[PDB]
Amino acid sequence: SAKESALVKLHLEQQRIEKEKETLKAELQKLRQQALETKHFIEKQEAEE
Amino acid sequence: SAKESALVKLHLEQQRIEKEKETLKAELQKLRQQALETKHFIEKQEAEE
Repeated sequence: SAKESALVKLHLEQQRIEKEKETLKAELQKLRQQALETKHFIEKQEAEE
Repeated sequence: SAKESALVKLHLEQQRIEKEKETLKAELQKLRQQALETKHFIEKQEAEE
């Protein structure tokens, strides 16, 4: 009974930490998009100046 | 014994995912700082032009 209860809690914890790492990857992709936005306006603006 | 073996396998799995999310958080902070630095440098060149 103790082993199966530990297995169930462990699986739920695994699913929670999987969801957290997926959210962190999504935030990384959004930050990459923001970084690229900043870079191209750097390039436009250096040409302008 | 079988339930204990499954328990330690999922222990290793959750430890791997935890190391992954720590690396993702570190990269997240590293990218956020670069995004903010680029942003205020945008503002600086735009004042110049």
